[PDB]
Amino acid sequence: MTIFQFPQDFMWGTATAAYQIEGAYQEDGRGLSIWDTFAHTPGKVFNGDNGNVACDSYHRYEEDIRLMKELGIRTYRFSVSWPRIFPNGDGEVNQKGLDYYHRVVDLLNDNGIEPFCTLYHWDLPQALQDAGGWGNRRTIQAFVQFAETMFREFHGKIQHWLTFNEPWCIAFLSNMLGVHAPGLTNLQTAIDVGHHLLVAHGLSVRRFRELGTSGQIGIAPNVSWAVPYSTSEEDKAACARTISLHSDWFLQPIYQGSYPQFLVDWFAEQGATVPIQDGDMDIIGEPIDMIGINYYSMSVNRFNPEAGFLQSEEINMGLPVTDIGWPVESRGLYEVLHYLQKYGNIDIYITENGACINDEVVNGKVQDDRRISYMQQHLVQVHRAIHDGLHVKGYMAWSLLDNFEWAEGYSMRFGIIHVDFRTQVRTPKESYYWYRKVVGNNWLETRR
Amino acid sequence: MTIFQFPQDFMWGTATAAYQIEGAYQEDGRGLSIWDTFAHTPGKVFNGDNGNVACDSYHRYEEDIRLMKELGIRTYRFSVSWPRIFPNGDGEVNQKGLDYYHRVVDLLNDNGIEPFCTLYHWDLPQALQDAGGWGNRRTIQAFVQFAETMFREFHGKIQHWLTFNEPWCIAFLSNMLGVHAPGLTNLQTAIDVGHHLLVAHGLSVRRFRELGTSGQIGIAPNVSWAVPYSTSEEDKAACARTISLHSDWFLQPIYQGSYPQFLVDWFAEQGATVPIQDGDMDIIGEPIDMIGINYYSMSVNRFNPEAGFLQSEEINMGLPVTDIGWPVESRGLYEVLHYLQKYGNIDIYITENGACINDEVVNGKVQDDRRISYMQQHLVQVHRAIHDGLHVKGYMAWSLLDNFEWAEGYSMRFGIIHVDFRTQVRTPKESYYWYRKVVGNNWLETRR
Amino acid sequence: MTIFQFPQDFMWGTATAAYQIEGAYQEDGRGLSIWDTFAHTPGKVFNGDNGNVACDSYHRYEEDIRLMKELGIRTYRFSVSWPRIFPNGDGEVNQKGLDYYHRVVDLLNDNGIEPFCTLYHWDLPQALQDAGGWGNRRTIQAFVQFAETMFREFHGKIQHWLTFNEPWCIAFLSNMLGVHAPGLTNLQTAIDVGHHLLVAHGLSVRRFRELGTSGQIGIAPNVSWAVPYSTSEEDKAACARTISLHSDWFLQPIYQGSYPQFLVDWFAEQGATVPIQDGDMDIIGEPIDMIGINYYSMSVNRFNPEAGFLQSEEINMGLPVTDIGWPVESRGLYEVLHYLQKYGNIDIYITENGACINDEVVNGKVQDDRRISYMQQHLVQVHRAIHDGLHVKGYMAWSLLDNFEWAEGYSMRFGIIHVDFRTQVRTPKESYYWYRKVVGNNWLETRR
Amino acid sequence: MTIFQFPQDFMWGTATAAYQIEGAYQEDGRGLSIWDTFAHTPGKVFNGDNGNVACDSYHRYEEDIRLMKELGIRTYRFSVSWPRIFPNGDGEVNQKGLDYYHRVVDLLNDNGIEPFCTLYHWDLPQALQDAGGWGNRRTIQAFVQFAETMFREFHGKIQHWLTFNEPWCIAFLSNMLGVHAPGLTNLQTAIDVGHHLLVAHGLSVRRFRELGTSGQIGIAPNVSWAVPYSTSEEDKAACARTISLHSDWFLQPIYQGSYPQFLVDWFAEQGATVPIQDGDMDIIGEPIDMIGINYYSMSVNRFNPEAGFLQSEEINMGLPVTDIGWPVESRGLYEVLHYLQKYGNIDIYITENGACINDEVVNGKVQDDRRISYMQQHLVQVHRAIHDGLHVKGYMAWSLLDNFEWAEGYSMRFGIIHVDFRTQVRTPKESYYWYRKVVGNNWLETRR
Ligand SMILES: CCOCCOc1ccc(-c2cn(C[C@@H]3NC[C@@H](O)[C@H]3O)nn2)cc1
Ligand SMILES: CCOCCOc1ccc(-c2cn(C[C@@H]3NC[C@@H](O)[C@H]3O)nn2)cc1
Ligand SMILES: CCOCCOc1ccc(-c2cn(C[C@@H]3NC[C@@H](O)[C@H]3O)nn2)cc1
Ligand SMILES: CCOCCOc1ccc(-c2cn(C[C@@H]3NC[C@@H](O)[C@H]3O)nn2)cc1
Repeated sequence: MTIFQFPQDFMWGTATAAYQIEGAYQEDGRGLSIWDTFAHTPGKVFNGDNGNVACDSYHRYEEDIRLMKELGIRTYRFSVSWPRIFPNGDGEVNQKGLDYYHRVVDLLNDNGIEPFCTLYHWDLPQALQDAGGWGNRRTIQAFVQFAETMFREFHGKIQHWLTFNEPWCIAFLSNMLGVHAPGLTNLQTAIDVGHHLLVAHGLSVRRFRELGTSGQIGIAPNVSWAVPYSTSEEDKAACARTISLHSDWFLQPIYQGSYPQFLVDWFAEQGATVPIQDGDMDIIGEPIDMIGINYYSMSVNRFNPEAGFLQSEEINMGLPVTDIGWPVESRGLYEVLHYLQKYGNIDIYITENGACINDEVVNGKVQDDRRISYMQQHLVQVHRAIHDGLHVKGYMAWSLLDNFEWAEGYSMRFGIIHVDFRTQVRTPKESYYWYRKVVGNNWLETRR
Repeated sequence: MTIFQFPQDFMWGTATAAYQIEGAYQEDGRGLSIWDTFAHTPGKVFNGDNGNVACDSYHRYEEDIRLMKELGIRTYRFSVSWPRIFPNGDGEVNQKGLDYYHRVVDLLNDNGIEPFCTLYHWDLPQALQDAGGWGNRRTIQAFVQFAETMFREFHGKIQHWLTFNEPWCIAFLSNMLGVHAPGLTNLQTAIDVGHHLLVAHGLSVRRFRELGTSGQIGIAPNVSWAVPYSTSEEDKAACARTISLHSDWFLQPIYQGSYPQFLVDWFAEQGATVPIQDGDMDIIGEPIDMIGINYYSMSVNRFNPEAGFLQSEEINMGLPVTDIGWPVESRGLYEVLHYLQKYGNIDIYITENGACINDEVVNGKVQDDRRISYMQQHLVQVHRAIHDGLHVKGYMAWSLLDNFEWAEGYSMRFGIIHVDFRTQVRTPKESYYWYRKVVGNNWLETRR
Repeated sequence: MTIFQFPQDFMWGTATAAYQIEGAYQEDGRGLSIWDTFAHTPGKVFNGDNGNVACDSYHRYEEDIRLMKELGIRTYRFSVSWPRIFPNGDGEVNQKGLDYYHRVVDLLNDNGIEPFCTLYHWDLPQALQDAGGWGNRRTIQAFVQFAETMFREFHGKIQHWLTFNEPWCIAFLSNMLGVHAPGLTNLQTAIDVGHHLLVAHGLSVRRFRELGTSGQIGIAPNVSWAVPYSTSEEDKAACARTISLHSDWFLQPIYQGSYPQFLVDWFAEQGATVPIQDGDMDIIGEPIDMIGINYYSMSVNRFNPEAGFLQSEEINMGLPVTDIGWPVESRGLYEVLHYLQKYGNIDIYITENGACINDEVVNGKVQDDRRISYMQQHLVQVHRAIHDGLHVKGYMAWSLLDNFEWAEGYSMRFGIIHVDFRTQVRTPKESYYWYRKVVGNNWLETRR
Repeated sequence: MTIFQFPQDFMWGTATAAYQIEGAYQEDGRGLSIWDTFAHTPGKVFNGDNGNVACDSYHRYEEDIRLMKELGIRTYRFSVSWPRIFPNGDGEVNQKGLDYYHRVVDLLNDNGIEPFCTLYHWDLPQALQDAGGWGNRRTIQAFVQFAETMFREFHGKIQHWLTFNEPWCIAFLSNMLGVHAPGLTNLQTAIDVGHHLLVAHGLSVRRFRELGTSGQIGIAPNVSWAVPYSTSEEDKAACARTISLHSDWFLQPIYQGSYPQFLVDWFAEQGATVPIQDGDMDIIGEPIDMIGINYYSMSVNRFNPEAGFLQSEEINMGLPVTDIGWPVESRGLYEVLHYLQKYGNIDIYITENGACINDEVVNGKVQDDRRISYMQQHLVQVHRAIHDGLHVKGYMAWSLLDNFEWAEGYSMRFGIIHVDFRTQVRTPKESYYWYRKVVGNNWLETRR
């Protein structure tokens, strides 16, 4: 009914992460990450699921890349298992680790797919976590040597780099709420991890510039959007806190060399402060070429004193929800793209966007109409913002494959391709074929 | 997950219209209305459907009222067939017309249901339409004699009155776009009808005050909400035009004694002007106790020169739609309730809200979960605004019964009770039972 | 997509026959007809079905008439059981016979339904068949006394009369092919019966005029249409023979005081001649106000010497067929209406038209979409001919009720209302509700 | 029930077109056709479908030919992608283009299948369309060099040639109604294209004779049949206009050296004339060995002034329709075969006949009974005309494969073999196996 045409050089993609798809968790000298530890602890992951085999992408990468070529996709966002390159994050490199990523990347380049390399997608080596992990400044040095090895090793092979994925998850979800590895629950150690992340980021960007590594580099925050239930100041502040901790808390330092004062005041009142040393802010402010934003959902939030450390209560507006229980409201993606212009018209990529739709293989196909419906609403909002002159450069569907969805295990399916975890059979879903017509035409026809 | 508690004295209701449910179109001296004429003209109504029998509520009113009592509802909004009281609108009254409404209203009052009486729900007698209908200032005097008869006839029996329902439909849909009776397509005659409506309204309110008739009186505009695709001025103006013609065009005169200048300028440029005579604005500005608003849907609109007389193009955002193809975005009801505060914190009733869900009787019941889902999102927005201190006094579900949906005939089901047009059997839908617990508890819990 | 508007005064109806629906075959002094005898003989009727109970319309006439009123139909075509009025056709009248038809007819007139009375619908009393039946000139006088009694008995109560139904069936199907009662197979006795029919017709029309009985009278031939497979003369002649024996053989005498010479020559060569006495042609030529035509199907026929007594072989064109195996080609009705203009622009009624669709009651209703599809194509052809200025005055659906379909018994359903022969339950089919809107609107819209 | 025996040497076939099945739209130096351009323009083709891969017959031709051999078919009608031989239609030939058609044709001849080569099946090179395409007389020269190359290249390999397929579509559908590539809407440029087509045809036939190329050559018009709703002259003229523009407009010049005067007068009154130069009619009148006729549907048409440029309104006779909404009335094929005898008893081939039936693979088979039913009715009409002594030499089912149905995309299935456009899997439908018994026996038994 309406036609939405995309810019000529718009980067269509699909996204995965090492621990979620790779498997082969003990092969070719791989050391245990914090997620190996976490998935092997009873009660941490639904149904006791772990990434031991996952989608076995370590061996099946040839098949996955063939399905990407047939998709006619332009970029493929993957993540490097740190413990595959530095099993202890010690400085003793694993050449078998590198060899795998060279095979993967070399195939992508031969098939005219541009690699989009996330260095850190939560697989911190357990060796570093034994010594305090991201709460220890020693990890900052460890990450930079990892970042450096990859920059040196895959120079000219990779033109698009992200240091970290979803810092809010790595810091606050992993160390405040205890939902993700390593599953702590302390305001102060989350803030510590958060700050050390940014220093490790800055220094890795610095080395990239010093090495004159090929391409462009950035960070990929998960981005929350909240809207106030009331015209009340207290409800507006609750939304501000929710929005700012996901985006502003990591982006204001990188772009404006400071933390959001109102959140520093909020945390200080809970007896937490940012462990800021001399030259830390200078390092963090090291200019970056683009950001990724991961958008999934938006919410209506009311002030509530008993509603967690941000005193921001999500309200059930009665909206329809994905199989993981997230409401679908595409206009949040439009709102957050406009909100992020406070940092200027930066080059933004949608590095993750997708829906949890648990439809399985019936008569040889997956009839995931609800995933097509989700994607349709969200790609309108991407066009809508490009048309407002915002520099949205690309869109990457989460995910290429049904994968290990962290603490939900294999129970929540985000993939555009169905994966059977008994047989490792790939079945492209209806969404795969619908998307193949949205990337190859480079326009979208909204109709149902 | 979230609980929404309503004010103590909040008015729960259901809504119908005479032509849509009554039937008995030739019985007890009823004269033909413009809708009888329109429904009897081939190509005007889908499948050649007409209101000749409809839900046969003329004879089955006892059954419908029993189903309302079991619903535990507090108000009932109905409309009077003008041509049942004045078959020619000539001043010769029909006692059989009045007797029916006395039987209906007397039952409602005996069952502790408060009647909410809409005088005009598009039933214009054909006798007056032969003379030019609402385009002829003659109808204004005709309507006031009708209004007066009802005021005097049902004084103390009825405490809630609306002069007109959806003026935008009566004027612009009926006389500009030609979709509704009497199906003309002339900018000038629509504006004429629109103006004459307001004069007839003012004078009827005046007589109500002069008669010291029991209760309170108002008008019930259908209310559009549009949001711009772009931050562009042209796109914002297109939305303003769309929003203002539905609400502002009838409400600005009643509340601020003028027409929206920007729409007068817009129309003037198409060679149309308002036939405003001396003291017309004074009549129209006669104070009213409250308004009804009919809300259904919301839209995203772009400026487009070839997109009808308002040059406002609705965009398909890929959102899910009701069976009549309207998208559901409850937050429009919240936005428009805030927008209407430009006339101050007036007493507002939701006189119509509902979804077209065509589920039929299967294993003895209707499984209209999508209607419950719709109602749930919208009743959150009603709570949301009451909580912002807005004087939203009540909510009336459109509709009590599957009825004659005008130009769609019986093909679109809005009812909360299923009606088999073959047998005139009433089957309360799942929505009826869901709604019965919301109005009886006087709170709502969101889930699904 | 296309709208077909009918003339203001167009007569909408349904049609039944006494033996097919009445039942009560021994009640109130009814004498056995030839069909009672035939249905009681093994191998004559499929499954040994008979009209002993049928639809029990003798007792259930009140119910059937109510369903007609709700249909909004204008005419009702029924037939009189001769042996109910004259059990022996001997001149001793049965007052109980008449009383039933007075009850039926009086209800029809009270409900504003115009009776359309067929005197002979194959009910010949067995007493007359013992004496040679229609092959004996004795029956001619017997029929006229019957015709007369009814004319005098129901004067002013009935305004539309047919002497005979489907003469071709009564004569050739019943006495040449042996398919229908009394099931003979002799060219000569068929031609005899055929001739005696016409004399009985002429004399009955004469008495109607002499009695100055109220209304108009005619005959209702079943009408075949055949089209040649080849442009060959022999194939064209085969069609002519097939067409002429159904229509021309009874209509040429009534309208042009002769038999089709080419068929007399054809039969004469098989040693058959018409037993025409002095003044017979004069009697037969008694002017009539209108005809009925019964149309169902059309065919493509080849000359074939071994293809029955008419040497006309029907060819299977692979067309789709009704459940009784007749192909649907509506354009035959248009062709035959034009062909019959050889007798001038006479007043024609479609006294029978319908399809055999054996859909049963499923989830409280009959989904006989193929019957609606059939009726739709045929009512276009009725409009098409009226638009060519042909005097087609009415249309009567065969049948109101699933009935006793002669030699097929209850296995072929032609009814527009379902009848459960187990329980005598009436269930209006989808066709009933579809037809109800065509006759009430008095226009038709083609779709599906 | 009836047996229809075909002549001994009757040519059974199946038909495809290059753009509809080939795919490989950029491979081995292929230049863009006007259909590549048209399919890549948003809003031109349903669902944004294009022939980029189609059935991938460029690579899968071996499989398709094996399925033809198992069918026991005698002829295979295919079309040559002009832009595969002359990517710019410039005169620089592509040897890789020729090599493909030599591989295809050589396989057909080895398998005893007779190639039936359509030179032009709408794939005009975009290079020529940039310069005005068929509206430019330069294209005439371009086509003749193409025609010539193929004649020289495949002499003795191919014995059956068609210059153009469906001229009415190429001219009027493509350039008057704008439905097909290149999607113009101008009476005059359609007539231009139409005339230039005929000159290009004549000159190509001339070269064929001069080259003494092996076999016989013709043209394949799509053939409409219309029948008047009324006996009125104006309704008869409307049909004449509809019939003549499809057939007579291209056939009267080839066979009688003139255009239908009544259509020249009709067009002249709309300010259009045929751009006829000296020797044009002489060229067009170059004798031809046979025609193809493409028959699908016939219609009932009424005169209507507002019903397009021919003022001929199709009426919905309520007949059943194929999934693409065309009514099935086989007797049109019989009527048009008789009508075409105005050019004498020419050798006619049914080069296209088929139904759109969208049945998909269920339990390993396609249950396309409606396609068998369609084919059955139409093959009776082919026998019927052969039996009238008409020189109908052959029948080619449209289509071998589900293909790219132009502006309907992949949504409308005409194939006798099912194709999955995700996996390129061929599944012979029930129609394939039914037809295999109609070609191999060389008789047909009409029964259902
Ligand atoms: C008690 C309530 O519970 C609180 C848990 O709160 C969350 C919030 C958000 C998430 C979340 C998961 N994803 C998908 C992944 N994105 C990064 C990529 O690697 C995907 O695999 N995004 N957000 C999970 C849990
Ligand atoms: C060709 C497309 O052009 C635009 C169609 O134009 C409209 C606009 C609006 C409506 C419409 C119908 N309703 C529901 C009733 N409200 C009053 C009450 O009695 C309900 O029965 N609201 N709006 C229909 C048609
Ligand atoms: C062995 C095959 O040999 C040929 C069969 O021969 C026929 C011919 C025609 C019919 C036939 C049945 N009807 C319907 C009734 N019309 C009158 C009305 O009362 C309906 O109940 N019409 N024609 C049956 C059998
Ligand atoms: C607004 C109403 O719309 C007007 C569109 O009018 C038509 C008419 C006719 C056709 C048509 C398509 N075919 C099948 C192909 N035959 C040639 C072969 O290559 C097949 O692929 N035949 N006729 C399409 C569209």
